[PDB]
Amino acid sequence: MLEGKVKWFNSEKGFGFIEVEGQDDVFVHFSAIQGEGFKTLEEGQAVSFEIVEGNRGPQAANVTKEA
Repeated sequence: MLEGKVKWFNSEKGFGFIEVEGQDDVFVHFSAIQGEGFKTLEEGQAVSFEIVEGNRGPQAANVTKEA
């Protein structure tokens, strides 16, 4: 897994970006968010995740919020 920080997220629209030092930022859609409750994220949140790339390019997957 990769580790990152939520750079920003639009709760109403349900997407945003994960910052990772070193690599480019990673687009994250709310469907990638793991766990219970309403799928959303806050700026600066610690997350673990994977990058998945199909014909639309890379985006986050398997996003878990961490302490």
